[PDB]
Amino acid sequence: GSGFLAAALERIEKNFVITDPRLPDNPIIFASDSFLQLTEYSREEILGRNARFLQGPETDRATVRKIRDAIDNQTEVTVQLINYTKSGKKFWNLFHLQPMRDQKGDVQYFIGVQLDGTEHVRDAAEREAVMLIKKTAAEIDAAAKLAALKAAIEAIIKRIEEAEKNGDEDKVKELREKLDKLRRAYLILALLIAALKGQIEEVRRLLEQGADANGADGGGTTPLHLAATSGQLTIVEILLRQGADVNAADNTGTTPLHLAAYSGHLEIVEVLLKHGADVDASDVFGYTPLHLAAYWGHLEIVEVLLKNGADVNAMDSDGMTPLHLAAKWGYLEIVEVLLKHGADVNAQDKFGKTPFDLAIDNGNEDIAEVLQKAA
Ligand SMILES: Cc1cc2nc3c(=O)[nH]c(=O)nc-3n(C[C@H](O)[C@H](O)[C@H](O)COP(=O)(O)O)c2cc1C
Ligand SMILES: [Mg+2]
Repeated sequence: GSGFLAAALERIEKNFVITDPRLPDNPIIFASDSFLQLTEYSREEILGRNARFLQGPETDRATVRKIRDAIDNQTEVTVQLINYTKSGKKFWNLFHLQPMRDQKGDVQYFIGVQLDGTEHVRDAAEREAVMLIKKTAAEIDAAAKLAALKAAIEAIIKRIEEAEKNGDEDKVKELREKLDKLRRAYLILALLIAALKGQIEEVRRLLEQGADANGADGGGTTPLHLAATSGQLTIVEILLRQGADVNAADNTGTTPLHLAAYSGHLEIVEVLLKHGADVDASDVFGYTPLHLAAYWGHLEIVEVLLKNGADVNAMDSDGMTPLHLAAKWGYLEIVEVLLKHGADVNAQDKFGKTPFDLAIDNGNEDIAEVLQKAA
């Protein structure tokens, strides 16, 4: 167990567990009440155990290895697998692993969100749920991050009272300069969470009280990046009125407009471009918002992005255009709309591949046909 996490994450009420990778076998150190309900095991029967108890016979051993690979490689993963309750009642798990990292970027804990379904969901319904569990794990991370900052404040306030009572002014002078940075950072994260959760009055209040509208976490995330990812037009507009940088880039070169194209929030994209967003801004991998629109199945956003200056033949780090990503993931309607707006069918990726090659390689037999016909 762990009393620190217990306090911060007690209000979430979604199925999730936190595990300690520093202890043998990554045991569960916190389990939500919703998880406890879903699985039927008590908190005592769960804590200190590796979460593989939920596994059973109809559980795809190949999908389980995808999770071992993600834990081992310390990356996030979203999979769908059959899980079993304490009783033996089978149920579908849309599972999301997310490493909890510190400011130096090192893993501290693992977050595991579970979304119970009666059947293996697919296509737009899978994408709708995957976006939602990703947003849940993002909030569990921020809830712990804020709780950690609150704790540091109460701790230095405690040290301040002792040093004041000890006479020692040199210590108080020195402690107050550290507190003045914890307070500084607390409001930066308070505003980052307010945009993420869509709390319009919290956003106005913090900015009204002095919060920097461009204050970013250690990773480069500004409130405008989180408001864009969430689908909060009002907060976006409030942040842009209060002079926020519409072309801000995080440690990964991602701009609010990349996150708006990835999340499928059409209205936000239009407002960001209406305020000076670079339609051809490229992240560390070379993806422009057009590449993110194409890979994620956002039909509507591509038509708007191209109308503002998007290069329909943009090359990511592996020489792939939007016309490539459309055919690899088998989104039929997307390849048609992309090719319509003059996209190169004979475009050379790193392996010299063209849309048709990545369509026959991935089994998409309809797509590969509306490529040799549509050429
Ligand atoms: C935070 C966290 C939550 C987990 N939740 C589940 C879960 O809901 N269901 C499941 O079957 N495995 C879950 N796992 C994965 C397993 O614990 C384990 O990593 C997996 O079975 C692969 O490793 P193994 O082959 O040693 O079992 C979770 C792991 C972590 C890190
Ligand atoms: Mg494990």
